[PDB]
Amino acid sequence: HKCDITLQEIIKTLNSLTEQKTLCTELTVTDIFAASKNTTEKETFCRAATVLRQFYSHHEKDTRCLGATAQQFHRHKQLIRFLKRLDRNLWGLAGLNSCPVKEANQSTLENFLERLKTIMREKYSKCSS
Amino acid sequence: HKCDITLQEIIKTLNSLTEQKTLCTELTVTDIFAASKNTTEKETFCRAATVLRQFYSHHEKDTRCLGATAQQFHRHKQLIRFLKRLDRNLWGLAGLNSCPVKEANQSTLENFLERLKTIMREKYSKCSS
Repeated sequence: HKCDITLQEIIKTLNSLTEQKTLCTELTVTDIFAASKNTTEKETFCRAATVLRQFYSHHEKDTRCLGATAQQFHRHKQLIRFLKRLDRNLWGLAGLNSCPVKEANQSTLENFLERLKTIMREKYSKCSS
Repeated sequence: HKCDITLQEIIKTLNSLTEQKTLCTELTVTDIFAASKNTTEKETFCRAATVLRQFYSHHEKDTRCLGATAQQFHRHKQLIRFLKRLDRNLWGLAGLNSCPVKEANQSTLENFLERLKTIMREKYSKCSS
């Protein structure tokens, strides 16, 4: 769906995520953007979609993340709401469900998102520019 | 040359570069690691090799870079020595000379190098790990 508004949806959510830091946003994900190997737009998206289902699934209720304060619980709940909202959107654009995450280094989620954010602002320029 | 010591060569030079900041290391390069599209290890390397010949070639003698002080000229001269040393090494591993840099966003060189550094520490783990 190269140029659907789905991209803007992915984009407006990537900033709600990159704004709000939380306890867990320093946990790590397999840095799937550490290849050279190369994939195709569709699997980039499946691979990222995959990296994120893992994550939120493993940390929705992680003692290290839930928070103590009601500020903390709230940000956590938001973080997760948002990761599945991007998640939904990435698998929608993927339109493939096959995923062979292979890379090895890990990256904090915070950086993973920073990078999906760029790759995604770039798909966007290529759609108007 | 997937796993030749050429990788260690690329690696020991990527740190001499990421250590030393200079005036110019904030100039920009076409962020070739802003695709989804995907390429193959060989062209990743050609594309990066290409991005770097451009750069040093355009800034070896750039008034904004030469420096005023003898500390400044020295770092500049080093920066350039080093970019062609990585350059030589990337085109050697490439073993392709065809390059269609297409991406649009730009990234400071400093970040471009940060990222080549990772992709390269990862080729390395995959060669021993």
